Amino acid sequence: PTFNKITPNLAEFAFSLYRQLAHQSNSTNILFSPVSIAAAFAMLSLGAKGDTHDEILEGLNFNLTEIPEAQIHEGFQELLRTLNQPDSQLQLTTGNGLFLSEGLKLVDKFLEDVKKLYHSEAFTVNFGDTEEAKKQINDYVEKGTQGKIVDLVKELDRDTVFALVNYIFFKGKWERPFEVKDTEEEDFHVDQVTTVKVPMMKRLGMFNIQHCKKLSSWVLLMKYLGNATAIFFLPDEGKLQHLENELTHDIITKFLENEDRRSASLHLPKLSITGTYDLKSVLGQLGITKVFSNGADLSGVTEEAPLKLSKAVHKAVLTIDEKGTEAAGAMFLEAIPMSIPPEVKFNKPFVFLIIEQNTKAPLFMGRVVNPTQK
Repeated sequence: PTFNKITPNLAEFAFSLYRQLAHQSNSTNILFSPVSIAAAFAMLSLGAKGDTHDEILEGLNFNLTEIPEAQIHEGFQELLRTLNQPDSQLQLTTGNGLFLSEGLKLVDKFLEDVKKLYHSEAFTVNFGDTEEAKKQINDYVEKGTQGKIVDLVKELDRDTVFALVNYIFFKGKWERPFEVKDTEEEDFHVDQVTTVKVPMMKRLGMFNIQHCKKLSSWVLLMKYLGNATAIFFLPDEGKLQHLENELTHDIITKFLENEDRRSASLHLPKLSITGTYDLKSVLGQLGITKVFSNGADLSGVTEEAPLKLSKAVHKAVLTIDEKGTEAAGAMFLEAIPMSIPPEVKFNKPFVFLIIEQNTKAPLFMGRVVNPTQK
């Protein structure tokens, strides 16, 4: 359906972002969201029609030619249900939210045209006072954040018609339970002049790694204690640009269709990464330009005042650690130090992306380089 058409597209909109995203910085602990962004910025072309329905959609590798409104919006319609199903396996939650202003004449052409099944939440507080406006927006990303991060804005202007926010978050769980006590604090290397004291987890095992070639790296599909599809990517010798470079969907599709075991001493690192960014640097650079700016009717919610999209701003906060001990939280074989080409220590800057076995789209897409940078 979409897990053959719209998911690959989802693994691409995101990818057609990073291939521009590195031109910004370098040491940048990145983390962007392919899923919870498109499923927060594509829901707009639902109601928002005209030129936007193209621009804020086609850029995402789409082309309303051999792929019409159907299978696309129907994509997420499936994509939300057929991802979100009851299981003692995890949670990878997130939400949107549009806090408008009080005193207009709202309609529905684009607002109620975003209601459908994925009923939005359209409000109208007052943007006169920017003090309770920049808090009344920041705290929605507090209900879902529950404690994560909230400041998706701290500065608001009295020229903002209304904006859009999001709040993706996640607690880490996994099938391969690394030791909770056997954590050898070792050092981490960057380019050449560094010695970063990164937390170091470890446990040996016949783990899911089956080293690739046409990119130059050691993957590691460490499945999580349920349906989360983890994909890492450690290079060969401080040679980073290739494994992250050559990457159309088909690539890891092949890696994901395999059950290979390998005798080795795995050694990965403990950490947490807040990959927050304004949806602009690359959005209105890659393609998504108009809507938010002050040069094209982004009306549809009402029929009274020339509307735009103020500060569309997405979220992100991922954690790495040791959570999953429900009654049978075991590392069964913990006495076999078997190993052919082992000691896959993660004392090197890598890059990854965690898909989803249910829908199969890279919801969290980032890396981990210089820890200390904040």
